[PDB]
Amino acid sequence: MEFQRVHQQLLQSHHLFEPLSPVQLQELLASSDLVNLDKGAYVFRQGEPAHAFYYLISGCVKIYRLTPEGQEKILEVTNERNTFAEAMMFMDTPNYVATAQAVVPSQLFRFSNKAYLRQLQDNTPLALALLAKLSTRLHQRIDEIETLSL
Amino acid sequence: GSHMEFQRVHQQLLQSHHLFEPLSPVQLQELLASSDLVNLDKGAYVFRQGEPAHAFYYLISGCVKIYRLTPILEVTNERNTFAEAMMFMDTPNYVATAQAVVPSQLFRFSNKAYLRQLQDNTPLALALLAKLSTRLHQRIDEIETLSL
Repeated sequence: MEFQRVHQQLLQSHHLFEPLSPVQLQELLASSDLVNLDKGAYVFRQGEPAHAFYYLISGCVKIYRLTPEGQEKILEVTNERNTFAEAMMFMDTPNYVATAQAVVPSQLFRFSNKAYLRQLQDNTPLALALLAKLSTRLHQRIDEIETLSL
Repeated sequence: GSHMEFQRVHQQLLQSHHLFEPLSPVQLQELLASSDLVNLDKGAYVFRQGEPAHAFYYLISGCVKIYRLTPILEVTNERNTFAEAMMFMDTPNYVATAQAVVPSQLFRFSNKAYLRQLQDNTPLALALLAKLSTRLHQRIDEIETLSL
């Protein structure tokens, strides 16, 4: 059962899991899936139901939308020990808006949106942190600021 | 106070709005200790574009028009708040002008005291996250990252 110690250890450094207590982190890991991928394999495809975000244990993932004429528009390249797709929880959209593909053999933790948000419901510090993040992401929207209400 | 005139008078009204309804008795008390009721004449300014942002408002009666300047935003309906978005953007000064266009009555609330309460209120922090979520539900074909 030693593996829980080492995984708590690397995850606790990351800002998405940091404000979580040891107890909450354990519970999040308990509902996660381990995901193994070859180079070229998809983590998820654009238009698929978005129910999970990912921590990249090892490897490298590119994120892009394919256009009507076949070409990739690239969103990001994610390096190991980083998360991706967590923004999906705070979009009013059912489906992944991009595709994520491993560019080398990779290994991930897939965390449920629903399980993470369950922890959030009893972690005010974490809620406030995400509120700060969402807020910076919606202040690069301060050229066409349409309202000062919520 | 002690009678706590202010909260006992105004709590029923405020508790009908989503920004204050989740606040516990004590949290509402602490918010209100730093709140005021303001009567504005036709055409006076609640605040001006470019002015420091230390308060947000609830329009009780009357009419407030909110608009930006040029190199057109919203007519605040009675029973609605405004300027609460200033708490959740990184600029410390107001980004627009609010002017009463008839004799208006408003609540003026301290941003500092409000954010203080938010620090101990997860249901409120969640509800604000859902409100920001609907705003981020812009970036239509304009989404540039899936990270936060």
